[PDB]
Amino acid sequence: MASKRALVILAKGAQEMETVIPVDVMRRAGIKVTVAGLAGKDPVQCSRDVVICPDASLEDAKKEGPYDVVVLPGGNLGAQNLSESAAVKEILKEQENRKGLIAAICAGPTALLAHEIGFGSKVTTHPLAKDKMMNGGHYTYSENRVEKDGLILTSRGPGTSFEFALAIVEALNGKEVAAQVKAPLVLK
Amino acid sequence: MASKRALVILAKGAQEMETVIPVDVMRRAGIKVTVAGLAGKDPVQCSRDVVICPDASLEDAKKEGPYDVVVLPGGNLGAQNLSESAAVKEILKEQENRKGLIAAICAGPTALLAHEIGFGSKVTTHPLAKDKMMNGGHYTYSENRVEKDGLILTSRGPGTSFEFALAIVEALNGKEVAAQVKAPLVLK
Repeated sequence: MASKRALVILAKGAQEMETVIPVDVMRRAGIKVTVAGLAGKDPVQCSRDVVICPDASLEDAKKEGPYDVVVLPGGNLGAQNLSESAAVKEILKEQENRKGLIAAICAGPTALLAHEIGFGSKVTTHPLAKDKMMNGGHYTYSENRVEKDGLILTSRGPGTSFEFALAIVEALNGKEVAAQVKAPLVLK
Repeated sequence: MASKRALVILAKGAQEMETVIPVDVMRRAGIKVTVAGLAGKDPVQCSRDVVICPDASLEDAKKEGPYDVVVLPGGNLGAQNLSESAAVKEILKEQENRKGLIAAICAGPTALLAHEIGFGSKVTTHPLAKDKMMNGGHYTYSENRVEKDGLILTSRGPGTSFEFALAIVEALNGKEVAAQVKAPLVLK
């Protein structure tokens, strides 16, 4: 059985917990994860100054698609950088067109708004990103910790990151793989 | 009021979630955190292949002590590397002698055993690290998600990392700072 593949797009100002937790949990599930630097291959300064080194540039990772999921971490500045990128636009439009999963957390869903992705969907965000996301009425808002409307999967914050990551694993690899990955984590 | 200071010792094979979550949460609390590379300043490959760039080498960070807390992430290989380091030994002995906090998660507490730190204390670990930690009977074991016996603070796994980090914040900066840092996280 071929391994599923995930693209995690890492921009300056990304929320580092929301980057690392999904990467780690997806890799535990046997997903081949590419941490792709929006800016290139150089290390990325996250929202609380953790510095993460990409596996590859987004420019190169874009050429090795398609991916079973495209993951957008949060962080206000990270999400703004994702929102400004034409490369990200192209990747997300292609992913929607091919009926592939898109997963975004905290402020990350606001890049879906910027790139006109998933309009009409029910979404959640961090509470502090609600009004940016809802500007223009292009979505329906949800309070759920993880929200999934077809292939638009959204979540709220650092404290929903494990739930978000496990939801991605379940969507890709099924319930039993997600449950097996969950138990050694010592979640409550 | 002078900012409290934390030393997070980052070794090859460290559990990346257990590194990032405490760093991020402590920084949210206004703690000045130094992510110190055991090996030097070069990027560190974690247990699930996330690569984190240290702020400084342990060699240099050791010279800018003392620190209000020394934090030991888990990961089997990370903890083994911490356990083999004479520099880590010296830092932990100094921290115990000065009545400073030591915080270790998952397999991280097994470096306390290696360095003869805190013998007699009640500790927890990841379940899979229990028998390494208990070899020789130098500690008393606990099932609590976070365990604190004086200035020996231990915890169990990725899924206890927020609890662990908030316990460190509470110990350093008090209950109200920890509660203020907690709410925007969207923990359950």
